[PDB]
Amino acid sequence: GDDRELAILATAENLLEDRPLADISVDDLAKGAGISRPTFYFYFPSKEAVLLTLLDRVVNQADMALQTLAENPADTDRENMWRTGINVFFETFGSHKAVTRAGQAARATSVEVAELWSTFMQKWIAYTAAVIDAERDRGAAPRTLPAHELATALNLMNERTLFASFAGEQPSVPEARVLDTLVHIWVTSIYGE
Amino acid sequence: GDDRELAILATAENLLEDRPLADISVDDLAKGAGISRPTFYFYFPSKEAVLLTLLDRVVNQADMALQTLAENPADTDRENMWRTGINVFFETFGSHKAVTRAGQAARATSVEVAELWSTFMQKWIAYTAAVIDAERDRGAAPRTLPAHELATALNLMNERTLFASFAGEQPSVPEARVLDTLVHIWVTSIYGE
Ligand SMILES: O=C(NC[C@@H]1CCOC1)N1CCCC1
Ligand SMILES: O=C(NC[C@@H]1CCOC1)N1CCCC1
Repeated sequence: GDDRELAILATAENLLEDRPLADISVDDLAKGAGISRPTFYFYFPSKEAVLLTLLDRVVNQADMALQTLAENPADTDRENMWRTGINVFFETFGSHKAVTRAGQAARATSVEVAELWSTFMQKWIAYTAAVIDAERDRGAAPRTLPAHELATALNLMNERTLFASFAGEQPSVPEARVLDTLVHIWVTSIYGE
Repeated sequence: GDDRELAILATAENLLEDRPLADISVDDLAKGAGISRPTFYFYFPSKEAVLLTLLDRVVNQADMALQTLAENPADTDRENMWRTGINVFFETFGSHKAVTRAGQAARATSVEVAELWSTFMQKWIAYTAAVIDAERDRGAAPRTLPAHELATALNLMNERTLFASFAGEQPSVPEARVLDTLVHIWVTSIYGE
């Protein structure tokens, strides 16, 4: 039951490492999961819904990891605290590059994937502004830009920069340099007067 | 000749303000330009090539404006110099929102649009790193991150942030705040130790 479902999700993730969603048929997903086509439709309405679930799981795994961090402050300086938080997204999306890339391309065409991404980005930007506000309240960061607008651009930068790096786009920051790069932009823009 | 061509480009830009490229037919472009369908095919191989030309013109207009600025230093402080440079992209792409949005969505599917965007982004990132390097050489900015990687993330941030603002995406920086927002990120990340 949940096993036939996981089989179908695991096949689509393995297949997405090789071709885009358009070059993958329901029969490919069925065959790979060891089931027939009509049995597939019992678990998912379409291959698009398969992607939606995969992205849902990846986005929830990132969100849960960040919530864990939030309730368990790392005992370290400010720069390292932002690094560990950004690293949650670098490791989680960077461990699922194929879903990340397919999820990103599906935003243009799927309302559900567009709204999932948007809900979570709003949540992650609100958390980022809450932390900047705490930092200003404590006297550790200066009152420069509106925190929420600062948070928005910094989260958009990470979405675009992480994802260009993972896809190996031309241009992009190499993946072994993107964490340092982004932490520097964050710390100087949050703390710089 | 060049007039029938401009008519077709002007119709596609006006139509793209209302629906996406998929909801626009060659007959719509022809009718709007006052020509037949076979006459259309004489000037463009497809409606996709129409978009490619429109984006080409917008990208070249931005690049030319920036080159003008480069050969005509504005007599002002560092923050205002970055502001005027980013403003070239805010005004040029912000005066062509429909083409910008359609050009962006076409990157997923059109190799030509993907390579146009990439060539120009490489050029704009190289210029940005050349300027950061000049700034460090003169003793005005500290030697922090590799300039070219810094330039890459800052240009990716602007592409994503400008474009979310222009499309009114949820989340996005409001369009009357995005220039200030980005200049602050740039100046603190370039000059901050
Ligand atoms: O790096 C990111 N954000 C890291 C921020 C730092 C702490 O919470 C969010 N993101 C947000 C969407 C894709 C990548
Ligand atoms: O804001 C941008 N760049 C501004 C930089 C500042 C000076 O030259 C480039 N971009 C680059 C692509 C889309 C928007």
